[PDB]
Amino acid sequence: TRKTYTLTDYLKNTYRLKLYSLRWISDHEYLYKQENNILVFNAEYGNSSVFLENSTFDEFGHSINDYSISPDGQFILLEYNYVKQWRHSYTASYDIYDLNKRQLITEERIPNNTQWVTWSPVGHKLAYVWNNDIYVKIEPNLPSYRITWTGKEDIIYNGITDWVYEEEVFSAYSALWWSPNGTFLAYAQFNDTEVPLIEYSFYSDESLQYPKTVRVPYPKAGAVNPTVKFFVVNTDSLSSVTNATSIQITAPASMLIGDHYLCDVTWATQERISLQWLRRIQNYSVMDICDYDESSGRWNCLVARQHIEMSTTGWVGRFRPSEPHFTLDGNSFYKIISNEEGYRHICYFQIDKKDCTFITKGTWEVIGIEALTSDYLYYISNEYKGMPGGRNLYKIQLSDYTKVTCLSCELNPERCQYYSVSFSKEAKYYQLRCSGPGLPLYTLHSSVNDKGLRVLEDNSALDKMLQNVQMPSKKLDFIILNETKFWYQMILPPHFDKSKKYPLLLDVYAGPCSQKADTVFRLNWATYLASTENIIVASFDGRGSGYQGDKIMHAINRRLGTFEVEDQIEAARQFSKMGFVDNKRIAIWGWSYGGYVTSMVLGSGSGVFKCGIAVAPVSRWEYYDSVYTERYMGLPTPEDNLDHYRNSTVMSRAENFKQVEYLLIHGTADDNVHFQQSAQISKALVDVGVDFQAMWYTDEDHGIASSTAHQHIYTHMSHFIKQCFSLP
Amino acid sequence: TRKTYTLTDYLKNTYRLKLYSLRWISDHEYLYKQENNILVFNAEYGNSSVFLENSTFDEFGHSINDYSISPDGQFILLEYNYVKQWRHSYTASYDIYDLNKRQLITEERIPNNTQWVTWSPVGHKLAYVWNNDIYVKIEPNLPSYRITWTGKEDIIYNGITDWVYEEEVFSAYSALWWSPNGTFLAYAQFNDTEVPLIEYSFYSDESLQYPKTVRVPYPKAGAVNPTVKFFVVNTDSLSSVTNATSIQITAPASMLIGDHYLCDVTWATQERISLQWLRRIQNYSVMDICDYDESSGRWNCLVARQHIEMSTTGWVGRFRPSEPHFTLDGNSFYKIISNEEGYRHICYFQIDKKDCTFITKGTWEVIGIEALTSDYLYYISNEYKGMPGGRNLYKIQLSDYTKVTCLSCELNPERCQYYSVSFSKEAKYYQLRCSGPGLPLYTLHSSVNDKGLRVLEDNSALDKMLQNVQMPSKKLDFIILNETKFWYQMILPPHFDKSKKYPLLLDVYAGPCSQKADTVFRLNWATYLASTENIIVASFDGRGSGYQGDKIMHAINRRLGTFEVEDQIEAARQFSKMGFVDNKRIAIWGWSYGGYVTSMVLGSGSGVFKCGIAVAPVSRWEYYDSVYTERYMGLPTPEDNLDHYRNSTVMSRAENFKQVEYLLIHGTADDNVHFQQSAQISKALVDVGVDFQAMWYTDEDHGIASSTAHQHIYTHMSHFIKQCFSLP
Ligand SMILES: *[C@](O)(c1nnc(C(C)(C)C)o1)[C@@H]1C[C@H](F)CN1C(=O)CNC(C)(C)CO
Ligand SMILES: *[C@](O)(c1nnc(C(C)(C)C)o1)[C@@H]1C[C@H](F)CN1C(=O)CNC(C)(C)CO
Repeated sequence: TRKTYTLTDYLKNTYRLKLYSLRWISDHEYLYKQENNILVFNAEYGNSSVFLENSTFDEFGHSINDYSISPDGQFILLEYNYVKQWRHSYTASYDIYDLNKRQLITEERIPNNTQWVTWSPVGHKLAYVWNNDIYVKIEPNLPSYRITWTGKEDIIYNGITDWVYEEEVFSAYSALWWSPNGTFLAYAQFNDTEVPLIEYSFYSDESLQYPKTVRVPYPKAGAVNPTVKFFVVNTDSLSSVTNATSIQITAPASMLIGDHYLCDVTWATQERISLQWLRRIQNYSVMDICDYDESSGRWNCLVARQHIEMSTTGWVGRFRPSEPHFTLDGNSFYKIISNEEGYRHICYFQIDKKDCTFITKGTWEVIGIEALTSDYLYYISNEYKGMPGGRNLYKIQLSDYTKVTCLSCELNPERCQYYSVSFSKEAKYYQLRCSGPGLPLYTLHSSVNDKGLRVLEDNSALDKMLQNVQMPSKKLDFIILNETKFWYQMILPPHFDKSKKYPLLLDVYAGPCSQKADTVFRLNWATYLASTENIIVASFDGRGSGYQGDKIMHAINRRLGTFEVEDQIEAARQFSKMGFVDNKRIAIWGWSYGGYVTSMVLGSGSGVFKCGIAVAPVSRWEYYDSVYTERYMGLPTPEDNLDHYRNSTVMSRAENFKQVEYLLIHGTADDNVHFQQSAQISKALVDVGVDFQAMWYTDEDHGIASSTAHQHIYTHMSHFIKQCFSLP
Repeated sequence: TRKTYTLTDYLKNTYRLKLYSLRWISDHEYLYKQENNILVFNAEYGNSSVFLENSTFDEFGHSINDYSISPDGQFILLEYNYVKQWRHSYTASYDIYDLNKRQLITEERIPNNTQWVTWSPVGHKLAYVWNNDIYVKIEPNLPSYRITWTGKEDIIYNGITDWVYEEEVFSAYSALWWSPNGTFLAYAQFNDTEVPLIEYSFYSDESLQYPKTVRVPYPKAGAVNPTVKFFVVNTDSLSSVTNATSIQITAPASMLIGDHYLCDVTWATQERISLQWLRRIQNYSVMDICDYDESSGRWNCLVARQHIEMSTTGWVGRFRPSEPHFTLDGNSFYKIISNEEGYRHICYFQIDKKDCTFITKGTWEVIGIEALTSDYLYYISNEYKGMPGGRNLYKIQLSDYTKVTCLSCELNPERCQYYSVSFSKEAKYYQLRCSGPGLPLYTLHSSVNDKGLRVLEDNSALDKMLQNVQMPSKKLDFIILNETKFWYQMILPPHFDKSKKYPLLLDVYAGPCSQKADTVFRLNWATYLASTENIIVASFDGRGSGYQGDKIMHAINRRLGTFEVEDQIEAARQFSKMGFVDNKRIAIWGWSYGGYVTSMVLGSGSGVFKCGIAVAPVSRWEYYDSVYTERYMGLPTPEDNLDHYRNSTVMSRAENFKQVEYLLIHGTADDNVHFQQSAQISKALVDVGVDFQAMWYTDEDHGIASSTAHQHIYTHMSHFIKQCFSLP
């Protein structure tokens, strides 16, 4: 009777989920765009004003990609001519509009092709990288002090990371951290010189007579890693006549003995900074706290203020040693680390005392520290109801670690179980982002007493619509293995009738510290598979997953492609027997790492899976980047972990692919997971004689995100599924 | 009740077709392998002795790829460590074995990596190329004299051709030529300095961590072509003076005005040589005839011995100007050219007279000249029975051109309609090679009387096995269009019932001067398709095809992607009318040029075809080599033929693929028809949202000939056809 959620309704967005993005400018005011017109809001009463009429640059001349208003607000950065690079980088052109004299500054502007630009944390100082060199501008109109002169495309990187640091280390192109008030501009420096390059044809338009060869400095497992350096410079003291002096802050002694990385930078006080260094063998990292010696002009870091973070069960941190959170005075910070039972809780640190006193504990973890006042530390965790897939805001009274208060748990247990937050300047007010299991709910709150000012968004619209369409249902339950529970979720169809046999598709990622089984609400391909194709889509976080302790997450240390593969199978099998699933119709697909698990599984021999799609998979580990791979796999050497590197390969299981219908997809311009990886699978599948399906995607990346290529890649996949499950 | 000719039978070569490849080493003795051991047959009697016992090179310690015995029968060149490259090029290791002292020359040895070798056509001189440089050896066991010191990788080629000459002109790697008695050594030299480079990647073996990039000098339509220079060195005068000297021969100035190519190099006497020059605009070529001047020491080419050959309807020659065959005294030659009617025939030339005289004429074409003795000239043509898809040896008397005898026609008329021959050194003997339409037959004959000596291979053994298998039949008739008849051929299933409707797969090539319709017996994929899946398989030689006159071949000059396409469709429409063709099941599939027409045909919007397959097709002409693309397309400039270039891509007919089922397949290391070509097709379909089937082939070339891939590509295609025709 009622329509179902169709693939068309997905690739098109017939049903758009409402958000509420606001940016706190003061400790009680945030900006919010509404109808291209940016308004300013008073978090208390909720009144607002037209900060910037949507018509202001009604004849700017260019399409304005994005805007950043200077800390004090006396200016508003203007981004255009945007051109995406990797996951976080891009080059764009800017323009600064003096929000006072209503003038689009013109004397001395930011060069075209600017790699990254940033205001100071206070006032209106700008900082930007162009041609790999850092430039500073005290005034929007005044020329700019070229801080560095080593910039040289693909070799030296000042203030911007390289391929590897941007992806696997700083999840950002940027690499320069202003100081609190904007006196010191710190910045990292990367020298890719002896780093091997990955090279791939790019075919551009249809007119490019000869395909171009994209060549990026990218280190693969065991390769030659990029070098790094940290410098700091006083922005207040820069001669227009002379060249800045950036004072280097060398890495420690245990860190310089071998290949290393700069894993995290954080300012403590207007004169103190803390640096965390990670060893190429990522089970050891050291945080330095450098103070500024007014006299010497240099920066000193008293080893008696040095701290160590290591691991005997695996690597350090979740994906990287967590960042610290200093007190106002800077004599102590709070930092998330794993206790002696393998969980990650919050630890209290005296900058010059060797031991840290955890303020939380239990068989749950801390997702992240979100706010630190003098009486409270607010954080997000999955403590509530013992479900690792739900997150909630809490606050612990710094003066009495037993007076914890969950500010979100009971807000609406039915609709909400997964929270995210935003705190204004001095954590005066805060917005709670409820993203599931029910439709998203955005609400603003105040710290003084945790009173719920008002509701900013409730997707009522969406809601009203979705009641005319048979949406699927979700079940988050679990299974006990070895007395340990591993969670899973199933997207069930409408009218799901347990007296029947529904084919099932296992949705897998199964990477390290991943979590595919949670409480969030989603409008995705599966919503369609479940709703229109009556296909149960599962997902399972088994040995390997995170947010549940090291015993599980580290379970795969050095053994990638083992237990997490075997555990996917297990759940399947177990599912395979629940009466409502048709064990002659069980598929499994994956993207990225999932594609890798999807592949390793289809090549397992389990005869549990009929078919399977692997998108942008990883064939073997020696083909991936160093930082990620080695973190979990170690070094590709006989003296280290070559056998498992060699054992972990998809290729060596090619012949087992004979008992499964398989589909391979990759985007020829993938800079993350090289086409080279699938390209290597298929050749192996051809030499053993297994027939299978394949499809490449010209010039698409690890995202196959271009619109047309997106609608096409799903349209192709569904067809592959329906054919496998024999659906009309 | 007998089994059919199955797909496996095709891939596994179960029904082996025999043959008899021999190499004349004299006027009465030829060499043949006969169970691993070169024998020496005597044509006059057939008796025979072991020339090279198979168990000779047993303790060699390498797998020999081929042997080359020196003209005098005094040595033998063992070739090993074979390493292919392009169509014909390849690199190897060599070793000479002194047949007489039955020993293996160990001093002054041929360099590993020799790109080319060649015995002098008399005695035992050796000239090999190694590192783009020529080297001569008067004695197998003495040092080499270097002939050229300009050799340089990917820049200057001496004695070997670059990519475009190796494929589109000479059809061979070797770019040197020995004089009749091997006193001189002529050789072309190529300079691809400013020739762009095609850059594709080669993933290698699974152990290659980083993908290699193949970069090769390749001139695409319109781009910068490689220039050429010709020289001749006297090999006998190397032992007396110092360094060697090479006398250069420069192309006539009618060529020097612009870009030009060297298309032919034919020695006429001991001191007379002909060269043929074609202009980048291949519709006008010239032939210089050059003598060796003993008093100047240089090569003199009298302009009065200059011959022009041009076409006003198209280009010159089938693919390139045909070659001459001089009479002993090198004062006159015979050469196939296009008469006044437009048919290719043997004209008679007096080196210093500009008008030649045809010695054959009519509405058929002489295929090639096979031998020229003092009394007769021998040629192959498709005259017999006015069947163009035919081939027969003919004899013409030089004293009386009215006295023509067809030496093969009536030998066995039902079994043999496609001949090919191999004359002895002076033409005293010859071997005819029946290639169909019955099973291939090889006989031997005496020239003096044209009486058949004996039978070499009659494939009786294969004929027995086949009695016990459902083989498909072949019909070769024609249809009529605009008064002109266009020949076709169908492969028909066993027990073909013209009262039934059979599904039809159109096999196509359509390239200019292509002949897909003929009387040749073959055991290929179609065999299986007709013998196992009861699918009628046809091919059509329409406008553009050759061997029927320039009025049919030159029909598409400057207009590729039109007539030959519009026609292939009509033929489908002609076939369906016949009444045993399932209009609902008609598919087309090509490869290379064919692949291009297949693709054009499905976007045609002709609603004629259901599904189709295009292996390694050309998508647009500007992505293809200049020598070939420009020969039928002109130059992609607006002053020339740009309009039709842009007006004949597959990419623009993307929206029309919606009405059919596509399947694009391409090797990723296709140096000939780059991957670039399908990657632009897919991207063009994906952009209009057209679903299709793809399948790439890691490191396969334009021949996807890898044993496993060969078996893979055909198995995968088989399935596509099956479902396309839901047989199953
Ligand atoms: C792959 O797993 C990948 N790419 N993006 C993603 C998610 C997390 C699904 C968005 O997964 C790819 C292949 C390896 F498995 C690791 N990897 C990465 O992209 C690594 N990148 C992050 C997101 C883990 C951190 O840079
Ligand atoms: C394509 O036609 C091709 N390559 N090999 C072959 C056959 C003869 C089927 C084995 O077809 C390809 C694309 C263009 F049509 C031209 N071309 C060539 O390889 C070059 N054409 C020749 C064969 C006339 C010269 O090498």
